[PDB]
Order: sequence, then structure tokens, then C-alpha cells
Amino acid sequence: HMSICTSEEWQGLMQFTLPVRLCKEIELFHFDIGPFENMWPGIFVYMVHRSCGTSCFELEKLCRFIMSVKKNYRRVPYHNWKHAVTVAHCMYAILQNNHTLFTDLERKGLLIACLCHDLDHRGFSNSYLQKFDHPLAALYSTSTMEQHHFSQTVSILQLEGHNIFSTLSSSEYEQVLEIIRKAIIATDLALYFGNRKQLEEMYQTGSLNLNNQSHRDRVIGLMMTACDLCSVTKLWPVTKLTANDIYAEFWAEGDEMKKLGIQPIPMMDRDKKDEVPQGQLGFYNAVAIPCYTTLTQILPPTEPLLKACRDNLSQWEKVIRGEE
Ligand SMILES: Cc1cc(C)n2nc(CC(=O)N3c4nc5ccccc5n4C[C@@H]3C)nc2n1
Ligand SMILES: [Mg+2]
Ligand SMILES: [Zn+2]
Repeated sequence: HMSICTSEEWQGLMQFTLPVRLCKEIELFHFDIGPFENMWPGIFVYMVHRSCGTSCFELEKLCRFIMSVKKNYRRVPYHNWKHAVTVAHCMYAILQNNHTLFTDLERKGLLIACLCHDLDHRGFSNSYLQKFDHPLAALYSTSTMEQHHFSQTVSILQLEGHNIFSTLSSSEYEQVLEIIRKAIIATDLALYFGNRKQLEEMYQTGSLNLNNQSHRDRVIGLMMTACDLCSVTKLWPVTKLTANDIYAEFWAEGDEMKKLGIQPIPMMDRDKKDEVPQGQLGFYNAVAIPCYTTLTQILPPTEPLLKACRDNLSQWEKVIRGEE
């Protein structure tokens, strides 16, 4: 039930080289993958190679892997291929700027997990599938989509000629898969609030210890979250755009509820469009800013994300006060 790429696709990938002019910009946090759709898979490989060295993975098995992932993203307005790459990029920037805080095994795991984190998203929220009464919530009933996303990854990983991790030891294999699982589950926004509070705590009392694996997992998790929301960290006109994308889904979900004579929350109601800027404000203020603030504290080199967030915040304020 997994979908595979054709030899044409993956072989195309292998032959791609990145234009020299992007080499610089790719290293920047606010870098936008938007205007380079064909290059997306190629851009992932590049990031893999630079982070983890050129022969970290048998290039052949890697390219098949990436194109198959692509094919299992659906054609929805936001939780799509583009999202997966954008998020994976953001993690690349994070890893790059903290290069020795993490292991080869973490960096392989995390870029992979990012690319895989929303695999086979249907544009329906966790709340929806549970609240009426999908076969998926009938299988995992906390963090529904996220457990599916991980299962999907594993399925793709177990496909013929696709196993990029094959040449690890079986102990290392079972570790990276662990890393990944925790990383993906962490993107359930429900878990983030608990997780950031815990971190907030540990940092403030100076009991945060990157040698303690449990702490490691929470710092990783926060990263995953930071990466997931990173649209808010692009330059205003990019962010503005990405917003319409996230809303299109929300309102498609809202519509599907209205069809069962159920009133959607205002966020998912396209008849409540003018409330949007305000909603951003709220989201930036209760979610985004706290996310990046805590990340910047733990990982000072990730400060530019926070800075870009704040700039977008005040653009939303300017929109509300009516100056855009
Ligand atoms: C990446 C990402 C992920 C998520 C879940 N959101 N959610 C938001 C917006 C949001 O949370 N709000 C929001 N917008 C609204 C728009 C209209 C009406 C009510 C609205 N409300 C209520 C609430 C304050 N922006 C996000 N961006
Ligand atoms: Mg998700
Ligand atoms: Zn996501």
C-alpha cells in the first residue's frame, strides 16, 4: 500500500547538481525553498551530503528513498511535499549551526524524520479524525497522524532497495529508528506545550543536561517543533503566502464539518476570514514566540529564527492596526 518511485525519477535525482548561487543562501535560516520546486529533492540530498558527508548513504539507495517519500505526500494545500522539505531545511540550518552538539546518528535520523514527519497527511487534523470517527483514530488514539506518519516511514524504509540504514549495526539501526519515532511524535503540537514548559524549567534552574538522554529527547523535540512552524520565520511576503496555505486546509476541514451540520471553530471557518490576522497574533504569541524563545536560550546559534519570528509578529500587528 506504499507508493514507489520509478527508476527515471531516482536516476534523475542522482545527476542533479545545485546551482552555485544557492550554496550560500541555503545556509541561511530564512532561506525560502519556494521558487525552486524541481530542485527540492536535489536540495535535500545536498543538505544530507553537507551535514553527514558525501558517502554517509549509498547515493543510489538514498535517491530512491527521497523520491518514494515524495510520492507518498498528498496534493493538499499545506501538509505537502513542500512542507516536508521546508521543515527538513530548517533542521539542516539548526544542525549546521550547532555542529558538535549532536551525533552522526542524530543528524541522519533528524533530517530523515523531518522529511518524513507529515507523510501521507490528508489535511485533516488529529481532532477531526478522532471527533468523527475515522478508521485511523480507531488504531492510534493519541497523536493519531503522527503514529501513522512514523509507520509510513518504516514501511518505506522496508521497501525493496530503499533501506538507507541497512549498513548500520543492528544496535545503531534500532537507535536511529528510535530517534526518528520520538522526533515525529514530537510534531504533534499537543505535546509541545508540556515539552517547552519542562525545558523552560530545566534551563532556568540549570538542571538541563544534554548527556541525559531524556533531556536530549526534549531538546530534539523542541527542535522538531521549531522546524515544523518555521514558515513564521521566513521573510514577510513568503510568510504571508504560507498563511493562505495553512488556512486553505483549515477551511477545507471546516467545510467538511459544515456538511455534517456541525459548526467549525472560527479558525476553520472561511466565513470568519477577517479574524485571520488576529489569529496569527494569538498563535505567534501563545505558540511561536515561546517555541523560538526557549530554543534560542538552549541553542543560542538559533537566535535568527526568533528574530525573524518577531519581525513577522509586528507585520501582523501592522495588519491589524490597518497598515498593510
Ligand atoms: C503553523 C500553524 C499551526 C497552527 C495550528 N496555526 N494556527 C494558527 C492560527 C491560530 O492558532 N488561531 C487562529 N487563526 C484564526 C483565523 C481565523 C479565526 C480564528 C483563528 N484562530 C484561533 C487561533 C488563535 N496559525 C497557525 N500556524
Ligand atoms: Mg504533523
Ligand atoms: Zn508538520
